[PDB]
Amino acid sequence: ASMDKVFAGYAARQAILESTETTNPFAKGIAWVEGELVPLAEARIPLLDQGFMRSDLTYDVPSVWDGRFFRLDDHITRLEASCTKLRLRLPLPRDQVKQILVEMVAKSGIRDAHVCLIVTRGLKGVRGTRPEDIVNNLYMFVQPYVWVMEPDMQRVGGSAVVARTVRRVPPGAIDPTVKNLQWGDLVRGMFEAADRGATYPFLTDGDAHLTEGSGFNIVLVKDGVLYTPDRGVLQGVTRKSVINAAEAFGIEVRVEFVPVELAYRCDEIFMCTTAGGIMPITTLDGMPVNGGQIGPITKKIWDGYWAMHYDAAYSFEIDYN
Amino acid sequence: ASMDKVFAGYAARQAILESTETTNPFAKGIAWVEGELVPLAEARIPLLDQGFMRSDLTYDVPSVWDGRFFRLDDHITRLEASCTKLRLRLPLPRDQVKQILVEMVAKSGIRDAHVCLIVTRGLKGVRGTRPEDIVNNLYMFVQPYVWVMEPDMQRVGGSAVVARTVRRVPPGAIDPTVKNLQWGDLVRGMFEAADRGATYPFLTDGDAHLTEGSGFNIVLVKDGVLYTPDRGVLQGVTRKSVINAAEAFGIEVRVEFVPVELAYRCDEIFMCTTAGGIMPITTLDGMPVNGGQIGPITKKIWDGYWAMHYDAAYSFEIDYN
Ligand SMILES: Cc1ncc(COP(=O)(O)O)c(C=O)c1O
Ligand SMILES: Cc1ncc(COP(=O)(O)O)c(C=O)c1O
Repeated sequence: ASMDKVFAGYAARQAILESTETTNPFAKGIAWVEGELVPLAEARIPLLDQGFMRSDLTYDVPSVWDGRFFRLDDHITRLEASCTKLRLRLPLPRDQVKQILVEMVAKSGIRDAHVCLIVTRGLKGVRGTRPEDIVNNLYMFVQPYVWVMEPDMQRVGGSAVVARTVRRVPPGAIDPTVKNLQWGDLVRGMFEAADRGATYPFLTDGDAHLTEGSGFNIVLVKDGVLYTPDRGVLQGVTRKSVINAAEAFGIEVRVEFVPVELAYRCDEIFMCTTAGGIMPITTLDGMPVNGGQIGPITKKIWDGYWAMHYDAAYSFEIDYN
Repeated sequence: ASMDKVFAGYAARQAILESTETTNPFAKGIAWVEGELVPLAEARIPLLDQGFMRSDLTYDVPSVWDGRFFRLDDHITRLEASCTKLRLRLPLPRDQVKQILVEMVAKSGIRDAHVCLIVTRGLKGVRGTRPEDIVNNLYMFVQPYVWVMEPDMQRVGGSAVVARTVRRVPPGAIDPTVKNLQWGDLVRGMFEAADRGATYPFLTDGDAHLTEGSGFNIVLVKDGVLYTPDRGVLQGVTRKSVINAAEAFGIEVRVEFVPVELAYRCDEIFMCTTAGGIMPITTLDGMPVNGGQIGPITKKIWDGYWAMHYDAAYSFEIDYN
């Protein structure tokens, strides 16, 4: 049980960061706009950027934990794959982007962070001018680590519903493997969950199978096997990490079509995402999940995920001086 | 045939406007941000606005022609309806908003313009925040009139394809009656049309029926009757004007499910939108539409639409002094 150790470390680092605020203007976050570094709350973008006027963009969000970047290359590679699918190009060389990110994290002093990169079409749409001519825009920022499930809730588990008033945008309309900020269905899902007295929405494909939630992938546990949707979802880096850990532990993972009915007969449920890690679900549609306690396989995955944050194969330490 | 006089009047007013670009800092557009007026190219918004970070917003675009606002009340009413659907509230009273828009157009000096109003959730998302704490943001701007089809192309008609690599987002994922900037499918359709040697994409509902395109509604003409999709599309104010004109002329309009097959067997096709008006389509999937000339019913609708811009029931004159 690593929860106590992981969360006590975070609480201690948070107190040190809070002490810095009156002396460090970047302690609450730092942004890169047009090559200049500014405090996050002061960052501004042009109103006419097509990332605002058509959400014509992609983004990605690696993280820093205890001063160690977690799987940064995997996130940059995914960002480049998303850009390719949208006919965008990352505006700076990949090695230069990584040094800028490390430099931003060091200036902020933040040890537990989310690091967001956004690539937009730019100030003009393609139809007026030839594509090579158009100029894509890049925005980057570092912020204190964000929780889809707060630490004290991970100790108990959260409540979820299978959404009935909304379903996930299908891949032949918007490709969910392209990480994006067009959250119309996901925001509807969050309002529905609150209306029904629960915290998290699980969205279907509108054809009796599960996809993904408002900012996380979904994993079901049944008879010692993990199940998680293949089509219709982001290929999450936390999900990839869950697969690495399960394979090291000898637990089978099936990435395939997951019927909605399995969610009502399984042994454990958890969500996974970079903004929070491994997040247990213990009631679904108001009913306890197999008794309502956090399950043994969820616990083993939770411990294994956080151990990977100190493994040289998945992380590297930032020099803050 | 009013095309000659409508287009020649626009050309004359445009020549006057462009002559003033070095003396009038607002001749290329004016924006309202946090109560301050600025040139449109200088307008900036906070990077953390949820209208950018989640496209959590709705927008509406009323127009000014020849110094006359067209159907402004209808646009404001639609924007209020979209806000109610998204649980957003317009920040200022409607009468105040109309007064600001008139002041901005008068300051700009622009006779022909598109006026854009955007309402966003705000700096913070609802979760973890007081409902009182949440504060919706308002952005407004006036820009020179935008043409989805330029005047010279309207004289001959444009080229369209029925999209095969993308379909429209369905209403149970994102409600298309809520005017929005989540254009992922619409942008895919624009790239597909260009790849196929055409300009305009017509998107299906992914169930063998037509919806709308990348910024316009779709109207088919067959045996003296107009057909236009009911479900899955924005309820356009130009489409409403088309219906008014058809009824005055004794032409039947059916607002209903429109099978994809009718597009290959109809007598005329046109698109309609506030950014351009009535836009004929004379090539579809590389084939002439019924001989390839602009049809007679399209021509009557074209003339009737522009005549409404001088009818006091649908328009009012702006005081530029
Ligand atoms: C829609 C969606 N699905 C899944 C995820 C989880 O992806 P990752 O583990 O790479 O953060 C996210 C993360 O933000 C997300 O927004
Ligand atoms: C998606 C979409 N459909 C239809 C329309 C036409 O609506 P209106 O005639 O009200 O401008 C627009 C206009 O911008 C649009 O963006």
